[PDB]
Amino acid sequence: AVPSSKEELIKAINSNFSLLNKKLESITPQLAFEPLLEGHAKGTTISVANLVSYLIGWGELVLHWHDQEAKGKTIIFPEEGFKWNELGRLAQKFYRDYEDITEYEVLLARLKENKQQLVALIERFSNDELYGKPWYNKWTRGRMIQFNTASPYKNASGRLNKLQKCLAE
Repeated sequence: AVPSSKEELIKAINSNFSLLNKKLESITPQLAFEPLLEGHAKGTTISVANLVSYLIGWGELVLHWHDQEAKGKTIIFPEEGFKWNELGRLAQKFYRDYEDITEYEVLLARLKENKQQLVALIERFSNDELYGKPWYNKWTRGRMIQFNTASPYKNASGRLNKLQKCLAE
């Protein structure tokens, strides 16, 4: 099973995020910018800071989809200039988009503020708007939000777990 209602979506976001944030807070800032993790496509090595940038980029993109929609613009999925089979390259874009935020603590604050903006976004829609009808092809709005919030938060926690093993060896 996967979240199937507004209430379960919000729970899954808060929960996955709280576990991720605990792990992120435990990383020494002076190590957060070094290439130490496997990336989002074959043969890359990324930093913790890159991983957080990835999450913020996906969250800002979900907000961007909603902004385009609010303004009556046609949404290009996943993003203008990218196909769905090019999500590895989109990851690269997100790393570069936040590569200026060089203080680890400002990076974490940005991620938190993004998560809160996404929770506030979901809160504006009814359970029926989110889960009772298609939004992108057969996918509901809720599912499309989930895929790019709660799911990458959990995936990132798993990646951090592997790292934290090494840093105790």
